[PDB]
Amino acid sequence: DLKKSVQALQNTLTELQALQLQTKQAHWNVSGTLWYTLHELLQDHYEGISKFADDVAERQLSVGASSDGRAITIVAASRLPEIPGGFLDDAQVIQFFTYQYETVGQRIHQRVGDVEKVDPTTANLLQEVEHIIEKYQWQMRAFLQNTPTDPNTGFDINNGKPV
Amino acid sequence: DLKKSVQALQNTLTELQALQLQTKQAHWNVSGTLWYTLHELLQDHYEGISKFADDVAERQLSVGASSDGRAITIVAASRLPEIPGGFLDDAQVIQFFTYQYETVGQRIHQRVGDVEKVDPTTANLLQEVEHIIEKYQWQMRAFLQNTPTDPNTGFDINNGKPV
Amino acid sequence: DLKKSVQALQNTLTELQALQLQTKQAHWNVSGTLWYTLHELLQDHYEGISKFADDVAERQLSVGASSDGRAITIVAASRLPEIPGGFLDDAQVIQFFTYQYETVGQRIHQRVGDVEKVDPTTANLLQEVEHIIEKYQWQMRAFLQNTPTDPNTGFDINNGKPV
Amino acid sequence: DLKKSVQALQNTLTELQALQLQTKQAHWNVSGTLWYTLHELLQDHYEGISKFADDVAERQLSVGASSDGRAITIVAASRLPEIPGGFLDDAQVIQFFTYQYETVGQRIHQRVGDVEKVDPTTANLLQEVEHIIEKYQWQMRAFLQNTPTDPNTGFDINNGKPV
Amino acid sequence: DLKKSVQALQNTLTELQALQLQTKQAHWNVSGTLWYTLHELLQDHYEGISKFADDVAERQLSVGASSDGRAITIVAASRLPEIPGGFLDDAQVIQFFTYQYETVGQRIHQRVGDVEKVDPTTANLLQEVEHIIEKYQWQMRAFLQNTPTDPNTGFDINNGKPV
Amino acid sequence: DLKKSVQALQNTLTELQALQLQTKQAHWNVSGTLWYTLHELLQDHYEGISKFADDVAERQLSVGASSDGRAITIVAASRLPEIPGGFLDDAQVIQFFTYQYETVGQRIHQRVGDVEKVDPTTANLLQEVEHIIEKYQWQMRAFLQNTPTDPNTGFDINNGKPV
Amino acid sequence: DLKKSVQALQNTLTELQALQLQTKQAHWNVSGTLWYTLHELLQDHYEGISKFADDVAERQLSVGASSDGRAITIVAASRLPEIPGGFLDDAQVIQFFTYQYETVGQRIHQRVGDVEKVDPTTANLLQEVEHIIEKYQWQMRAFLQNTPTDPNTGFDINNGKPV
Amino acid sequence: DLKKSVQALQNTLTELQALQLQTKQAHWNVSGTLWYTLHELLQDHYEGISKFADDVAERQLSVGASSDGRAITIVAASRLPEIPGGFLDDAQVIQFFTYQYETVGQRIHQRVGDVEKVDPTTANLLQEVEHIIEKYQWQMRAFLQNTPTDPNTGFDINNGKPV
Amino acid sequence: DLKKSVQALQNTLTELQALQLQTKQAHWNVSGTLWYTLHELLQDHYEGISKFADDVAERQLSVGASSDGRAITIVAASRLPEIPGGFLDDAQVIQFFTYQYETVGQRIHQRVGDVEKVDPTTANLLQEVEHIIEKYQWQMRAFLQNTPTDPNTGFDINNGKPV
Amino acid sequence: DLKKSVQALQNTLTELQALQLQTKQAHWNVSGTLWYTLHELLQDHYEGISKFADDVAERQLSVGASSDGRAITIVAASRLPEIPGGFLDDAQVIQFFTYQYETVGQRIHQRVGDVEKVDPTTANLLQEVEHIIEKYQWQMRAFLQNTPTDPNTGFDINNGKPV
Amino acid sequence: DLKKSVQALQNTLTELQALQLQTKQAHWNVSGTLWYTLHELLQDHYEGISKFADDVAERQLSVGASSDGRAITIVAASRLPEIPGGFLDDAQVIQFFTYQYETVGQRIHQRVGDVEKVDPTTANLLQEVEHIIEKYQWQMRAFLQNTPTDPNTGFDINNGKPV
Amino acid sequence: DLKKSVQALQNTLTELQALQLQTKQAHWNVSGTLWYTLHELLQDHYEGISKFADDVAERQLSVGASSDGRAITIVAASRLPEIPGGFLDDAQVIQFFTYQYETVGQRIHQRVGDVEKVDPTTANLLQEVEHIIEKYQWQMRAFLQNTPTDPNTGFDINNGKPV
Ligand SMILES: [Ca+2]
Ligand SMILES: [Ca+2]
Ligand SMILES: [Ca+2]
Ligand SMILES: [Ca+2]
Ligand SMILES: [Ca+2]
Ligand SMILES: [Ca+2]
Ligand SMILES: [Ca+2]
Ligand SMILES: [Ca+2]
Ligand SMILES: [Ca+2]
Ligand SMILES: [Ca+2]
Ligand SMILES: [Ca+2]
Ligand SMILES: [Ca+2]
Ligand SMILES: [Ca+2]
Ligand SMILES: [Ca+2]
Ligand SMILES: [Ca+2]
Ligand SMILES: [Ca+2]
Ligand SMILES: [Ca+2]
Ligand SMILES: [Ca+2]
Ligand SMILES: [Ca+2]
Ligand SMILES: [Ca+2]
Ligand SMILES: [Fe+3]
Ligand SMILES: [Fe+3]
Ligand SMILES: [Fe+3]
Ligand SMILES: [Fe+3]
Ligand SMILES: [Fe+3]
Ligand SMILES: [Fe+3]
Ligand SMILES: [Fe+3]
Ligand SMILES: [Fe+3]
Ligand SMILES: [Fe+3]
Ligand SMILES: [Fe+3]
Ligand SMILES: [Fe+3]
Ligand SMILES: [Fe+3]
Repeated sequence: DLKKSVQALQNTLTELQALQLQTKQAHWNVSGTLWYTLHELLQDHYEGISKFADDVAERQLSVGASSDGRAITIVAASRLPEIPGGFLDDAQVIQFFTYQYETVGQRIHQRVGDVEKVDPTTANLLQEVEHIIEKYQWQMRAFLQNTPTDPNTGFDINNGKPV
Repeated sequence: DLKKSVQALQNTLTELQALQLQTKQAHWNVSGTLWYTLHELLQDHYEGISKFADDVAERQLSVGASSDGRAITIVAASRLPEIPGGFLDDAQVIQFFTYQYETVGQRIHQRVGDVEKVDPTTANLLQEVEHIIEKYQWQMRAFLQNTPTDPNTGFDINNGKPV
Repeated sequence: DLKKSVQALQNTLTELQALQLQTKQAHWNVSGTLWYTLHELLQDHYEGISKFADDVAERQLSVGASSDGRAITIVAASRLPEIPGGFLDDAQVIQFFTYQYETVGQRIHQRVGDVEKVDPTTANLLQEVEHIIEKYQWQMRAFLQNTPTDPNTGFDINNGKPV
Repeated sequence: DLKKSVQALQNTLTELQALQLQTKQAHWNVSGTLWYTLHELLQDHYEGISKFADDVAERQLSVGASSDGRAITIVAASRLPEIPGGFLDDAQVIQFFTYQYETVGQRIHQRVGDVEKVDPTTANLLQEVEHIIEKYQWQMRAFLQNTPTDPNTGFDINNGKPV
Repeated sequence: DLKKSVQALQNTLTELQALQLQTKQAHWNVSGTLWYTLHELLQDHYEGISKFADDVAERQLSVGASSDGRAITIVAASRLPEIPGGFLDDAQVIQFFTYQYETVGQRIHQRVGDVEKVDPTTANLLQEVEHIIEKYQWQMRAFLQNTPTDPNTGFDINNGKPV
Repeated sequence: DLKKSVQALQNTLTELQALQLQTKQAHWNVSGTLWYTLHELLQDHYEGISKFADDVAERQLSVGASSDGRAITIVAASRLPEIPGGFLDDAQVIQFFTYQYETVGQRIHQRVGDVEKVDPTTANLLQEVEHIIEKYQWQMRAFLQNTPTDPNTGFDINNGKPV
Repeated sequence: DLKKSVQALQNTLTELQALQLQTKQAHWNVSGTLWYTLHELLQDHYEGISKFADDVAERQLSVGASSDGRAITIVAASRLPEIPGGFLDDAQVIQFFTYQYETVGQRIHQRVGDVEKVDPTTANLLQEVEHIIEKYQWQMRAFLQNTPTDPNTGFDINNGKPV
Repeated sequence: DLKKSVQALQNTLTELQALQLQTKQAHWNVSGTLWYTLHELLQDHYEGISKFADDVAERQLSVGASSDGRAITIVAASRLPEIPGGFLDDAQVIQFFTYQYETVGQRIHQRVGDVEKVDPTTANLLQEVEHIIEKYQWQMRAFLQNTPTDPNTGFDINNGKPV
Repeated sequence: DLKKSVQALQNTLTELQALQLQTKQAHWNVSGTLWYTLHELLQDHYEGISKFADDVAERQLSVGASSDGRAITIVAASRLPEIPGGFLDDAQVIQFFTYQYETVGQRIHQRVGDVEKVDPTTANLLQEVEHIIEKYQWQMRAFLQNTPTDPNTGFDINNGKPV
Repeated sequence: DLKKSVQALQNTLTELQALQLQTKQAHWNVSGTLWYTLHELLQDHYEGISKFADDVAERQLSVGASSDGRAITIVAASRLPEIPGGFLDDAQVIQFFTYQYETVGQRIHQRVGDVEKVDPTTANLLQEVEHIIEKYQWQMRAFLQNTPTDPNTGFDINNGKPV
Repeated sequence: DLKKSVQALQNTLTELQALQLQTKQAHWNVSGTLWYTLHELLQDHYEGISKFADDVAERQLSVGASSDGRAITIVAASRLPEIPGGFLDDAQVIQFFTYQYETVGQRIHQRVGDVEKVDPTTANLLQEVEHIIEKYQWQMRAFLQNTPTDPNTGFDINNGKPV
Repeated sequence: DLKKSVQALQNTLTELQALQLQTKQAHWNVSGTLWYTLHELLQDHYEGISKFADDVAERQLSVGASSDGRAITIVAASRLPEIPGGFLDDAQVIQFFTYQYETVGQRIHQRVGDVEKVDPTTANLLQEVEHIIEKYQWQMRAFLQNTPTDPNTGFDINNGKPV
C-alpha cells in the first residue's frame, strides 16, 4: 500500500513544517525572563525539526511519490492551532509547545502502527521523528514540572499568576 | 520613521520565507536531466535564503518591532506565484526561479532607497539580500544564457521544445 | 534462529559489495553529458554503501557468525547482473542502477520480515540499508521522472532516442 | 575630510572599549536567577564588541591616522556612565545595558550620516557596528518586553519589585 | 502502559551505568600483555555505553517519568556481578566482559519484545543499545575465538593455562 | 610515603565519581524555571568532573597503586549526602551543589597540604581539582548571591519562599 | 645545467598561469545546460592548477633562479590560444580545455625527459603537474567520450549539432 | 544604467587581477632582511585580493553582464605600472605596493560615488574592496611610518640609503 | 606505448582491489590475542589501499583507457591466492599478508621499470603504490621479526607452535 | 585569609588588563622595520594575557569575592607607566614591553609566596601567569640580546642609534 | 639563584631529548607480538616528551639563560644508558623504558625540591614533566604487572622465558 | 642491492636528525632583529625535516633493514659542523643554515642517482627530501639575496658589517 505510507509521511511533513515556522517565530519574538533561554532552545528544536523534515520528504520520494511542502499546504492541511503574532511571552511559548509537541507526538505514534506492517522502514523513520518530538515535549514540560519541594506553577514568569 | 523600516523588513522576510519553501520544494521534486544539478544548487540557495531570513527578522527585533514569519502570513502577504505541486521538471524549475529571483530582487532594490535616508543600517542589510538574490537569479539564468556559438534554447531539457 | 539472521545478513552484504564495485566502476568510466554529475553522485552512493557494508558484516560477527566478503563470494552468490565493461554511457548508468537499486531494495524489504520476529535488532539494521538503497533508487530514477510539462524520455542523453 | 572620519572612528572605538570592559565586568560579577544566562550572553556580546573594536581601530590606521585605545582615553573620553562595582544583580545588568546599548547605537547612527558623503567605506563599517549594538540592545530589552499576556515587569528578578 | 516502558528503560539504564563504571575500572587497572590494547578498547566501549546511557535516561524523561541513575540504585538494582578490585589481568578482563556483555544483551533483547507493541519508539532505542552491547560482546569474544588453525585458548595471556 | 598519596588520590576520586553521578542525575531530572539553564550547566560540570576523575585515577596508577572506582566503593566510601530521587526542583539542585561543591573543595584543600611535601606533583593535580570544584561552587552560589539592589532570596524559583 | 631546469620550470609556470586565468574566466561566464556543472568543475581545476603554479615557482627559487609570473609574461610567452571573451557556451568550454589540457600535458611530458638526468627532483615535480593536467584533460574529454550504446556527439549541448 | 556599474565593476576586477599577479610575483622573488615577513604578508594580501576578485566578477554576472578576466585584458586595460622582474628587494616591494594600493584605493573610492545612486548593492561591494585595499596600503605604509622617536627612513633595508 | 601503461596500471588495480577485499575480510574475522591489533591495522591498510586503487584507475582514464574494476575481473585476473573463509587466526592473517604484500610489491617493482621510459608520470604513481605496499609488508613482517634477545617465533599466537 | 588572596588576584588582574590595552595599542600603531613582526607577536601576547585575565577574575569569584576589572580601576590602581599615544616605533615598543613584562613578572613572583601557604591553588594560577609573562619578556628581550658575533644594539631599528 | 634553575632545567631537557630519540628509535625498530602496540604507544610518548622538551627550553630562555639541546650535549651530559641498535624485541623495549622512565622521574622529583623555594614557576613545570614521565612509566610497567590471577611474567613475549 | 639503499637512506636520516636538533637549537636561542622571524621559520623547517625523518626511517624498515637514529649515531656519523652553543645571532643563523641546507641537498642529490636504478621508490623519497631541503636553503638564502636596487649585504643585522 503506497497510499498508506504517503498519508503517514505527508501528514508528518506538514506538521514538521508547521512546527518549523512556529519554533522560529517564537525564537525571534519570545519575551520575558526566559526569553534568551527559550531563544536558544527553540533554535535547537528548529534544527532538529528541519533535519527530520528533510528526511520525511526524502522518504516520500524514495517510495516513489511526490512531496508537498508548499506554504499553502501548511495552511491548508493545518489541523493544529497557529502561534499568535506579535511579541510572545515566555510562559505563553512554554505552554504552546508543551501541547503542540504532545499533539504531534501522539499523531506520529498512531501513524507508526498504521504503516509498520506494509512499510517498516518508513515506520522506523516515523519512530525517530516521534522520539525527537516527545523529547522536545519534555524540554518544554520540564519548565512547569511539579517537584516534592516546589509545584513549579510558573507564577514567576506569568505576572504572579499560575500558568 | 520606524513604520517605513518595518514595511521594508517585513515584506522582504515574507518573500524570503516564500522562496525558502519554494526552493526546498523544487529541491525534493525536481526531475529530468538536470534534477541532481538543481537538487544541489537549490539546497545552497535555500541555505543562503534561510540565513538572510534570520538576519531580516533579527533586524526587525533590533529596531524594536515584532517579526511575523507565520505560515498564514506567507500565504496572506503573498504577491508572488506559488510553485506547482507534484513532480517538477528541471526546465520548469529553471524558468520559475529565473523570474522569481528577478522579481524579488527588483522589489528589494526599491526598498533600499525607501529606507536609505532614515535607516542606512537596515538598507545595508537589504543590499546584502539583493546581492544574494540577484546572484541566485544569475545562477538560474545561466542555464539558458545565449552565447555566440549556441543560443541555449533549452530544447534538450524540455522534450525538444525551446524553453 | 541464528541461521535465519545469517542468511539475511550475508545475502545483504554480498549485494552491497556488488553495488560497491559497480558504483565505483561506473564512477570511473561514465561518459556523456551527465558523466561528471554521475561521477560525483556515484561516489556518494559508494560511501553510503560501503558504510552499511561494514555495519552488516559487523552485525554478522556480533550475532556470533563469520562474515564472507571475499571476491569469489561476490561472483558466486551473484544473483544480480554484472555492470558492462569499457566506457559506460550516462544514460546506460542511470538505467542500470535504477533497476539494480530497486531489485536490491525489494530483496532487503523481504529479509526484514524474515528476521523481524527472531532478531529485531538485525531487522532494524536491514531497514536502514533498505532506506539508503531506496533513496539511491530515487536519485537514479529522478533523471527520467515524468512531469506534467515534460515526460523526460532522456533523448538528450541517449543520442536522440528515448531511454 | 580626514578629521571627520577620525572623529567618528575614534569616538566609536572608545565606546566599544568601554562596553568591552563593562560587558566583561558584568560577565564575572552578575548574580541572581539570570546570572548564568547573562554570563553566557555577555560573553557573546564581548566577543562581538571586541571584534568590531579591532575593525574600527584598523580602519583608523587604514585612513592614515593613529588609534588611541589606551586605558586613560577610555576614562577621559567617557561620556557614558560607569558600571557599578561589586556583585551585580541580573535585573541591574539588564537595565544597565538596555540603556547603554541604546545610547551607543544612537550616537553611531548620527556618525554614519556625518561621514557618509566623505567616507562611505567608513560609514559602511559604522553601520555594521550600529547593527550589532542595536541587536545587543534588543537582546537586553527582550527580558522586560511587554506582551499581551504578560507585561514582564521583572518582579521575579528584582525582589518582587518592578524593574 | 507507561509502567512497562519505564521498567525496560530504567533496568537498561542501571545496567549501562554498571558497565560504565566497570569498563572504566578495567580501563585503568588492566595488566598483562594486552593491557594497552584493552585500555584503548575499554575506553571506546565506555564512550559508546555512556552515550546510550544518556539516550536511555533522556527517553525516560521523554515518556514522562523520572530517571534514577544514582549510585545507590546501581548497587541496589544490581543483578550483575561486580568487577574485582585491584590490578586486573587482561585475560580476566576479557572473560569478565565476554559474559557481562552477553548477559546484558540477552536481557535487552527480551525488553524489546516487552515494549514493542506499546512503545515502538522506545523499543527502537533498546534495539540500538542491544546492537552496541552485542558488538562489544564480539569484540571481547574474538580474543578467544577458535579458528581452524588455532583454538586460541588464551594460554599466552594466562600464565600458560587455558582461559 | 606512597600510602599518603593513595589516600588523598583515592578519596578525591570517589568524591568526583559521586559528583559525576549526581550532576548527571540532576542534569536529567531538574525542573522549574531554571531547569534548562541548570541542564546545560550541569552537563559542563559533569564533563569537567569526569575529566579530572580520569586524571586522578591515572595519577593513582602512575605512583604505582591500583584505582578503585567501582560502584560499591562510591556507596561505601560515601561521606557525602545522596542526591534525592524523582523530579528535582531547580532551587533544590542549586542548594544541593552549593554545599556539595564547597564540602568537596574544602576536603581537597586539606589533602593538598597532606601530600605537598612528599608528592608535589600529586598535590599539583589536587590543586587543579580544587580549582574546578571551587569554580563550580561559585557557579551554583551566584544564583542566590546577594547584591546591593537585590538580596536574591530565590523566592521566584521556590514557590514564593526564600531558598 | 641550471638553464635547462629554469626553461622547463618557467615554461610550465606560464602555461599554468594561463590556464589559471582561463579556467576562472570560463568559471564565471560559462552558459548552457552544463554551466553549473562546469562552474564547479572549473573551480576545482583552478585550485589544483594554482597550487602547482605555486610549487613550480617555488622550485624555481629553490634551484636559485628568479620566477617570472607577471601578466606581461603570460601574454608574451603565450604559445597557447586565448579563451574567447563574453558569454561562453558549455560545449565551447568543454572543447577548449579538452585541447588545451592535452597540449599542455604533452609539453610537460617532453620537459620531464629534458631535465630527468640533470634535475630528477624538478622532473618529479613536472611529473606531478603532468598528472593533474592529464587528469583534467580526461575530465573534459569524458563529456564527449564515445560509448557502445551512445557516441556522445554533444548535440544536446550544442543546439542540435555535433560538437 | 547597466553600463555604469559594468564600468566600475570591470575596471576594479582588472586592477584586482593585476595586484593578484603582482603580490604573488613579489611573494616569490622578494629578498633582503624583510623577505620572509613580506613573503607571508603578500600571501595574505593575495588571498584577500583573490576573494574580492571573485566577488567582483560574480557581481558582474549578477547584474547581467559578462566578466572579462583574461590575461590580455589585464595587460590591455592596464593603467598601472608593472612590477619589475627578477629578484626584488624588500624596500622596493614595500614602496611599490604603498603607491599601488593607494592608487587603486583612490580609484575605487571614485567608482563608489559613480554607482551609489543607480546600484547601491554594487557600491556596497566596491566599498568592501576599498576597505581591504586601503588596509593593505596601511600594512605596507607602516614599514616606513614616521614616529616621534624614529623617522623610519628605511636605511637598514636599503643599503644605508633612505627609501 | 599506451598498451604498456594500461597493462601495468590495470594489473596493479586488480591486485589492489584483491587486497582491498582481503584486508577487509581479515579485518572482520580475525581472531586470537592480536585480533584487535590487526583489526585496527588492517583497516588502516584498507584505507591506504583503497586510496591508491582510486588513483590507479584515475590514471587509467587520464591516459585515455577504460578501467576494469569489476568483481569478475578480480576473480579472473587473480594470480594471487584467496584468503580463507570463516574465522581467521591472528597468526594466519600475519603470515598471509606478509607474503601477499611482498608478492604484490615485487610485481609493482617490475612494472615501474617497464613504463619508466614511456610513461614516467605513471611510473611515479606505481612507485608510490610500491612504497605503501612494502610499508604494509614491514608492518606485517615485524610481528615475527627476529631480534638478538628473541627470535619471535610466534609460538604465543599459534597454540605453542612456531609460525 | 581571604583578603590576602584577593589582594594578589585583584592586583594581578589589573596589571593584566593594563597589558591587555597596551599590547593591543602597540599592535595597531607600531611602525618601522619590525612593525608587522611585532603586530603579529603583540596579538599573540594579547590573546595569552586576555585568557589569563579571565582565569584570574574567575578565581576571584571562585574564592568568594567580587572582581573589579572596570576602566577606572585600571587607571586608578595603575602603578605602571602608560604606553605613549600616536604612532609607536618598533624599537620603542620592544623596549617598553621588555621592562613592562619584567616588572609585572617580578610582582607576580612575590605574590606567589604571599599566598602559597594559605591558597596553594591560587598560587598555582599565579605561577602560570608568571610563566606566560616571563615568556613574553624573553620574546621582547631577544630582539636586543647580545651574542658572541653581534651585540645587537638595535641601531638598524632606531635611526642608527643604539637602543 | 639563576644557576640552580638552569641546572634543573638543562638537566631535564637533555634527559627529555635522550628519551625523544630513544622512544622514536624503538618506535621504528620494535619487533614481536607487541610491536605494533608499542609502535603506537611510543609515538604518543614521543609527542608528549617533545612537547615538554619545548616547554623546558622555553622556560630556560624565559629565566634569561641559553638552552643547550645540541646532539653533542645529549651524548655528553648522558648519565643514562643508550638504547641498543638493530631490531629491538618488544619485551626488551618494555623493560628498557620501564627503568628509563622511572630513573628520569626520580631525578625530576629531586629537582622540584631543589628549585621550589627560589623558582616555584619552574618547579611547577618540572612537576608537570614528572607527571607525564611517571605516567609513561606506568604504561610500560603495566605490561608485566602482577595480578591475583596471573603474575604476568612476560613469557609469551620473551621466547618462553620470564622477562 | 639492499646495502646501497640502506647507505643512502641511513646517511640521509642522520643528516635530517642533525638538522632536526640544529633548527630547534637555533629556534630557541636566536637573537637580534630577525630573531622572531627565524624563530617561526625554523619551527616550520623543523616540522618538515621531522616528517621526512620519519619517512626515511620508515622506508628503511620497508626495505627490510634496521634504522639507526640514536644520539650517538648523530654525533658519530656527523660529517657536518655542529651549531654553536649559547645565544645565536640572527645573521649567524642565516649563514649557518644557508650552507648546511646546501651541503645536505647536494649529498642527497648524489644519493638519488646512486639508487635510482636499483630502488626507484627510495630514490623517489630522496627526491622529495632534496626538494624540501633545497626549498629551505632558498628561504635562508633570500635574506641576503642581491637585487638590482640593493645588494643586501646584511649590514643591518650584523652590527654594521657585511655578512
Ligand atoms: Ca524498528
Ligand atoms: Ca534507527
Ligand atoms: Ca513572562
Ligand atoms: Ca552602504
Ligand atoms: Ca556590508
Ligand atoms: Ca526536462
Ligand atoms: Ca549519453
Ligand atoms: Ca535579582
Ligand atoms: Ca595475563
Ligand atoms: Ca522551582
Ligand atoms: Ca550549449
Ligand atoms: Ca634590502
Ligand atoms: Ca592465534
Ligand atoms: Ca624604528
Ligand atoms: Ca605548584
Ligand atoms: Ca599546572
Ligand atoms: Ca618478543
Ligand atoms: Ca621519479
Ligand atoms: Ca611523488
Ligand atoms: Ca644581529
Ligand atoms: Fe535534501
Ligand atoms: Fe536567530
Ligand atoms: Fe569495521
Ligand atoms: Fe588587529
Ligand atoms: Fe543529556
Ligand atoms: Fe584514561
Ligand atoms: Fe608560496
Ligand atoms: Fe566563483
Ligand atoms: Fe574517484
Ligand atoms: Fe569567563
Ligand atoms: Fe618553541
Ligand atoms: Fe612513524
